[PDB]
Amino acid sequence: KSEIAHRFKDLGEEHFKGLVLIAFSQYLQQCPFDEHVKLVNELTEFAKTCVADESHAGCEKSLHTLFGDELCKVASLRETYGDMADCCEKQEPERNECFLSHKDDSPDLPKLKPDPNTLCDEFKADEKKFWGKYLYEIARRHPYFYAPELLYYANKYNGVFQECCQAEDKGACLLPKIETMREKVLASSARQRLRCASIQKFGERALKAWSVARLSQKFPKAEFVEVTKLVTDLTKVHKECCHGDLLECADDRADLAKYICDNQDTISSKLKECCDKPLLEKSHCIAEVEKDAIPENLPPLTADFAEDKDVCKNYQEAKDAFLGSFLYEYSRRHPEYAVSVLLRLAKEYEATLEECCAKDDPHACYSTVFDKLKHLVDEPQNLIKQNCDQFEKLGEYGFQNALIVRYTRKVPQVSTPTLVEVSRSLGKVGTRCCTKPESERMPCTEDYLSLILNRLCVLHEKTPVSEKVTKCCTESLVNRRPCFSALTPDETYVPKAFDEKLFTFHADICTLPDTEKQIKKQTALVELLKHKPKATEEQLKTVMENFVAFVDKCCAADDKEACFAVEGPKLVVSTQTALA
Amino acid sequence: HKSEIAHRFKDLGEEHFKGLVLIAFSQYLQQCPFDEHVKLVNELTEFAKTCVADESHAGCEKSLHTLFGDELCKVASLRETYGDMADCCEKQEPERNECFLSHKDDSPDLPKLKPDPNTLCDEFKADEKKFWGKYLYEIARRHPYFYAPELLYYANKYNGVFQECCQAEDKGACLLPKIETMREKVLASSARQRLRCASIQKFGERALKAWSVARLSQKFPKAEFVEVTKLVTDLTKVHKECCHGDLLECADDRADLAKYICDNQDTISSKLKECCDKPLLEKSHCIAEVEKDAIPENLPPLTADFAEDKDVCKNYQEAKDAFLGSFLYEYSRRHPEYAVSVLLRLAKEYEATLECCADDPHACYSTVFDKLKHLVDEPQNLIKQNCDQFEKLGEYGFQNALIVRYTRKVPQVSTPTLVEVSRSLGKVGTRCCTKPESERMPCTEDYLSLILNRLCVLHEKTPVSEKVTKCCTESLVNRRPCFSALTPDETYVPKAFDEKLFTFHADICTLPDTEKQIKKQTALVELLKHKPKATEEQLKTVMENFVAFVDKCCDKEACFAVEGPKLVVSTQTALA
Ligand SMILES: C[C@@H](C(=O)O)c1cccc(C(=O)c2ccccc2)c1
Ligand SMILES: C[C@@H](C(=O)O)c1cccc(C(=O)c2ccccc2)c1
Ligand SMILES: [Ca+2]
Ligand SMILES: [Ca+2]
Ligand SMILES: [Ca+2]
Ligand SMILES: [Ca+2]
Repeated sequence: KSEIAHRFKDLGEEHFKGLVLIAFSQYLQQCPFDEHVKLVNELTEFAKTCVADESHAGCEKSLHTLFGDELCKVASLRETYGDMADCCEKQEPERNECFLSHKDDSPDLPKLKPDPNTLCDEFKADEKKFWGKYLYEIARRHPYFYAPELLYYANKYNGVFQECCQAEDKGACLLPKIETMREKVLASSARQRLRCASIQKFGERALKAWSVARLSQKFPKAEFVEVTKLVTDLTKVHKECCHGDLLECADDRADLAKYICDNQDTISSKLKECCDKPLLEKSHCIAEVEKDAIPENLPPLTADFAEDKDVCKNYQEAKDAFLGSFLYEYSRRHPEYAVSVLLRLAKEYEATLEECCAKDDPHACYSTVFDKLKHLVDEPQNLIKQNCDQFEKLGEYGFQNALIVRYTRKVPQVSTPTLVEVSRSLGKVGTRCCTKPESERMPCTEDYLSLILNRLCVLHEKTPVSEKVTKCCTESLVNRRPCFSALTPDETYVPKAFDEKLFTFHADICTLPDTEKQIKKQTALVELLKHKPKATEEQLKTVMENFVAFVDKCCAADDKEACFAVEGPKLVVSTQTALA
Repeated sequence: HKSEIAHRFKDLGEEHFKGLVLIAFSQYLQQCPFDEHVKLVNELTEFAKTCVADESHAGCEKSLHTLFGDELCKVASLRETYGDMADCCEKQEPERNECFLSHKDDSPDLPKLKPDPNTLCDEFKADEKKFWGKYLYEIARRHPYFYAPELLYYANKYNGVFQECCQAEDKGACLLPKIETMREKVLASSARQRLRCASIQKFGERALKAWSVARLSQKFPKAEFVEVTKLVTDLTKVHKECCHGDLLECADDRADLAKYICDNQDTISSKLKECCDKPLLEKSHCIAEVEKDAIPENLPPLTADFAEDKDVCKNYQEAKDAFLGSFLYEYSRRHPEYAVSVLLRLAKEYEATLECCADDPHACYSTVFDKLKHLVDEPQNLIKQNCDQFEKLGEYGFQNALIVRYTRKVPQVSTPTLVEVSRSLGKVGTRCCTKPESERMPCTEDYLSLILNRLCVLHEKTPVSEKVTKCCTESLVNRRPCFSALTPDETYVPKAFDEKLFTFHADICTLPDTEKQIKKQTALVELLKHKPKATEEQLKTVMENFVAFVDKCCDKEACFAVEGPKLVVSTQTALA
């Protein structure tokens, strides 16, 4: 009768406290760590009270009710967060959707530069708080981070500091490990955000479809009804995470991990290795598991979904069940496809049935449906065949630079900091993907774009300025990459007026770290194309060069500032000659 | 009435009271977080209020050290953070406080602070006072001997720069110049107070007293010696109290002195009226840096009263310090141009000379006045050679020259001290050498005593060189000559070669400009430790070849990676 007692019992105090802490850090992103801790314990103490006495006053409230009551006691709330304190005026579930809406997906908080020595002492100073501070720093930065998975990563973090803090040159031991891990974490955020976006913007069934695709690939051996059960459970888990119900999300995720291990036979043979780890490690392992072998001799899809005479009758009888079935069959025997394409394929199959089952001889129309699809599979490979195999010549950094011009021309109205962050990430696919077996590029890249493109839609949808982008993001989820790739620059676009401040540079530029410097450098490329929408392709190879030669002189010459002072106006006036 | 904490709370009013208390904690517990110290200021501030209501309430009669220290001893994280410092709680006052003082870090190795005008302007308008307190905290924790009342004043100026400049468009361009100039005034100010503190601690009260007789007699040459004696004792008490952590009383006593001074401008100075009409902190600041009043018209020659006279040794033996002060009084009022360091040096000899009045005293001590003014003319050459030295090389080149000279003198000294010191010396070139040549000698004499003190104070903790200890401990007045006299000593056995010292990374390119120099000057230091007898011409070849390294590389990882080992072996061939 007490949701909070139940969750404290099911998860135990340590995890309970971490999740609860993750919750605050994700709602109240600009609040300080020591405060949120203050808020975690009393809620923990309170939870202890209702497990002792479950009929005590208030332990029968929902966790949203109880958690939200805490947020609404935050002294600095309207002062720190403003309009968010309006949320406190509402009733559940409205209060919580209001709070959710104020989650900053671009909290513009300070990048964490880790000094191995100053960190390792804190680690040994206090382990558990070290772990907590980790949960906090990542969650505030990714307000939709998959919670139980964040706990897993905090654990992994300590072990890296646990086992690399007894060294001489710690720093040489650490940085590589923590750089690799934070890459995994970035990805993990991007995925969960996509799962969140599908639900909010395309409804539950969009995410179900996605889950069907993923699981049917990994467990091609399992029966469709088995796969369905995993889908609803897993969807509920994500629906819960994406709504802030972290304790319930975590608890349910654990319950799902068990069911899966308890039923390996009907599901997969590659499970035997995961289902023998501790809970967090187990679930991560299950999520990353290798796909099982496809079953032996199976009827072609054409049989049950095209040639058969009763498809419209079967489809009309239970549309979603029937479509899920199609997605099941298609995916289990095609691990090579990206789940993104599979959805694209099923979305198509649905539209034709809608069309054809309405015509006079519906079977005449649909019999050919596998002729339209078998093309949708071919469309993507080419768009992989011109680029990563474009990519080798330019290399990565060059490639990103190639992309900024292309996308900026596509959608110039987009905020610069967005184009930069995005454009960078698209280029990073090559190092990410195109090194892979040429066979598995397509799932990898189509799967990464769906992540990067989502990031774009989520940044844009708040401060919306470009209709083409709204169109591509909003129209469909499966077709976002096609909608965006299909984009062309509009001669309607009126070029951005010149602002010296954009093209002016200071000694700070040299005193920058290597990467951020690129962004500060890449930002300017962005501004030019906004300024000169119809610029050409080779002067850029010269205009950047005078620039790369510019920064070197100044970073070289003695008076670190003076060159910038006199050199700087020169490049603009030269490059402003070359503007035509 | 019988409660010191009531007494100070009434005398200063709550706002100064709270800042000063925060300064104290911030100076004792330098590595503790700002909000923690805040919690401690209030608890003590509420308690303080209780004793003004009821002065007979329990504990209101305890000393401030009892009360402040009892608070230091409730900190849960004290031994974990500070180690032996938690031993201090086991002691009784006054031993507990002398123990806490001993753990004050003069080199707290805290993060250099880069102010981002947006982030700061956000904080400032957000909350004025916590912004104000946070300044007090960051400065105090970095200078645990900072002159407290003066620190409050600077907090005020900090906020005023933010009342302005933040209501602006390009905030950063309005701000950065202002906070940067002030950051110099504060740094200087710290070095001074660190000096006044060290004089007392290591040379006693009268040492601090002699300076003051000089400093004040210059400023108020109109005042009679007795008035000055009155000011001197008052002011010495002020600094003794600050230097001992007795901040509330320091502030309270300083104010009272500022008041007294305004009430007697007539008997003291004509240049006071512009100060004596400001708010309290500003007033005190202004009085301190006020312009020297004009010397009165025609007064007796010095030779007259201190030599030709028949009772010079006998009057002297009757009251040594008083008579010696009179000398310091009289000599100083008529030499506004001289450096206080020089006047003490002069007084120090005259004392050394006075110690000859021991068969026919009148005969020996008649020639003393030609000996002194030799001491004034002595310094002048090392100012031309250094200022002409500096003029040629520029600052940065000059600092590098200094780094080499001193690394030669005292190789055992820690690398970071040598670097920190030489730099500040080089800035003397820019600080003084620009002035009209007539007045170059005093200004240069004045900053050195500050910088040289900073060396003794850093070394005095982890003492590794017999040479500096001798000079730091010998005398306060003669520290400047002492150091000049030492020459690199063949006793020194060169430091074994360590590649870790001379390897370079891409960070060297990405550094702010200031650290950039420090990493190189650091590298330069370590070389002379390795090769003491390198020559005055090879090094510029090593530096020429060296700056001819970063230019190529500044890969980014691979060249440094191979270039660096190449340069190491180059400098290692031509090293002889
Ligand atoms: C999104 C991620 C997850 O939310 O964990 C995922 C992806 C693919 C398969 C599974 C899965 O089957 C699973 C179920 C229970 C616990 C762990 C993994 C999970
Ligand atoms: C050390 C500094 C100071 O302690 O402020 C200083 C220098 C010179 C003169 C005075 C002074 O006479 C004074 C007295 C009362 C309040 C303010 C200044 C003070
Ligand atoms: Ca933002
Ligand atoms: Ca429920
Ligand atoms: Ca130190
Ligand atoms: Ca006292």
